[PDB]
Amino acid sequence: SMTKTWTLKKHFVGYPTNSDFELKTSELPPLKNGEVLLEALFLTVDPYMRVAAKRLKEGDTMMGQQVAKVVESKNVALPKGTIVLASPGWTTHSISDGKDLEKLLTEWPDTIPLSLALGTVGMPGLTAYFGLLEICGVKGGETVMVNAAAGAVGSVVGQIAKLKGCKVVGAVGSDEKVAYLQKLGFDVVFNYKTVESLEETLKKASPDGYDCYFDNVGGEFSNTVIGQMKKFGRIAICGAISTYNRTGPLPPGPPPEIVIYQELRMEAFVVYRWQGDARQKALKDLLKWVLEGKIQYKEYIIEGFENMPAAFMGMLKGDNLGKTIVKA
Amino acid sequence: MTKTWTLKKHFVGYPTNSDFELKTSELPPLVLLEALFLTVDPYMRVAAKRLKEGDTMMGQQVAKVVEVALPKGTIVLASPGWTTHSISDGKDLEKLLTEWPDTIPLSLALGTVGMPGLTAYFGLLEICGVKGGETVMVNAAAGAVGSVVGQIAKLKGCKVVGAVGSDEKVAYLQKLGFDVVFNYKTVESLEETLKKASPDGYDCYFDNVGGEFSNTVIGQMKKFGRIAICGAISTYNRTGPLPPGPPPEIVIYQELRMEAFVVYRWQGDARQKALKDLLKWVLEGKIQYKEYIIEGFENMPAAFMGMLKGDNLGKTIVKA
Ligand SMILES: [Cl-]
Ligand SMILES: [Cl-]
Ligand SMILES: [Cl-]
Repeated sequence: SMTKTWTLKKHFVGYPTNSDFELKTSELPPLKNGEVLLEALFLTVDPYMRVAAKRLKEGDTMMGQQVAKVVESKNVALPKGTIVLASPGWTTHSISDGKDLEKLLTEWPDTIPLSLALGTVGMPGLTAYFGLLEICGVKGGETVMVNAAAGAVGSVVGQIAKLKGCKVVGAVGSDEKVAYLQKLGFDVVFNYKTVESLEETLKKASPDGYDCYFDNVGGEFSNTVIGQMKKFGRIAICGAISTYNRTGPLPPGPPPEIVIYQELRMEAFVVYRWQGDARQKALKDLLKWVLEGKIQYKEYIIEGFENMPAAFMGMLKGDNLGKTIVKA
Repeated sequence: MTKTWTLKKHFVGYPTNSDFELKTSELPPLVLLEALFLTVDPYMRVAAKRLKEGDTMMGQQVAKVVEVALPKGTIVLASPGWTTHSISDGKDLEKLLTEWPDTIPLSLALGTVGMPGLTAYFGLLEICGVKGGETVMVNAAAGAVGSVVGQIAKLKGCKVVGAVGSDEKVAYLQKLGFDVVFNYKTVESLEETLKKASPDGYDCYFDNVGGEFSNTVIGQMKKFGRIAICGAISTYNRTGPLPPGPPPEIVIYQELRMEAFVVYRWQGDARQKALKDLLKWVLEGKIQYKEYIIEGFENMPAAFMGMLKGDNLGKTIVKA
């Protein structure tokens, strides 16, 4: 057997470039009893990988999740053809003993793409689900500010908020994303790169301020939003993508006087905090909302394992509309 | 007649004497309140920016009536600003605790058994949510709030690491029983000092200072660590832009919870019970108090500036 794997040739300086990755071919050992050989069907690239890569040794495999098919099996629980979620990194083939896999929902229908298990009905959707419903604690009727609102996480945040009865103000990085989310029904959507002044745009979008802030971006953008949070406003700190590729010092922080006077609550979280029955129920809620049309999905499918570095870099620069997925 | 301190000129950096102006005024006929003790507090540096030039500096005081619910001689807490005399209709006053003993200074109603002590109580017990066994980082630890925070933490069963601005404050807090105390102005490296003070990190952070100091503390917070954002004094008297924010990757990876608060959020039975607790702990010796008494209403600006620069040990109080 053989496998193709993407490794970190060099730690990223600023945004990644092609020279930071190295494609290597490896010979897999044969199966031992209780193991299976997994062939990747869909592999995800996600913003967190820019940060997690700093913990790698140079030469290590890039981390990441994938939907995979069993092609050979010495384990009866996983017959040839079983579909699983695995995280062996950017690799076409891998060997697993079975304890590091997750079977898809038993109720998974064939009317929606399998790749949604890496998106709206997978890790990004769960991040939106718990970030908004638990960390932000929306009950209905709130005004919610979400940035990267067309990304894998933000798009789910806005649509869950809408089905809960919230007003949604979304910030995105391109006109095409603005038009898409406006057609979905978000109350206000704008391109942060082209606004004449961010402060006036946010003020007009909600004169009374914002109850909740789902933050994927960080940086100066968040300083402006903090200046328009209502008293006791809740901020879910999910990501800081505007800073991940920074080469210089971080931008100034928010004005402390505003944070204190408004008594803001700001909590950071990672989706893996929730496991067991909480995680499983969130997945079923996301599945039902998708099947009812309450949550639309959009994917940017890229063909070819060899193009995975390009998919990752394009995703970081915001060039793709929809969850970026690499189809092997 | 009455004496009043006004904001002659908005502060640039730390205040100076020329930024204040003492004015004499004639009070109208009617209760008349004469100030015995007036407090100066860090929050005034920030609140002063909202003032118009010529306005009275804001502040609280203990006062006694000099001229029916308020007979001549009643002691009250009032906030007419930096003024020796003021007129009140009675609805903006608070009678002291009915059980207030005469064995402790009246001026403690502006301190450990007053607004600063309540800030420590709710910031640590509710916002930080200490239950016992936590390692708590507190800065400005010898100030009115911080000193109460550390002593409440100790009586709750916490380890306390305190940062102060002078060697005299280090010795005082060590005598109070803080596990670790250091002078941030003279430490070779804040990161190394905090790391040895608690190799395992910090469960809670009572933050009165902000700025780069807090960025370093955030890098040593444990997972699910709780931060109570009480003040940002290092940024109050600042020239130039605010310092960079904390590293987002650390905040997210450690899933930190950071909530800001102001003491006035709690009223009614919560506030009364907190006052009752603070007084009881003082009478039991679990919370020691210390005051820096400055004689003369004319010296109130000097008391405020010295307090901001960390020159005063104990709650800064101006006795008229
Ligand atoms: Cl976006
Ligand atoms: Cl994506
Ligand atoms: Cl101090």
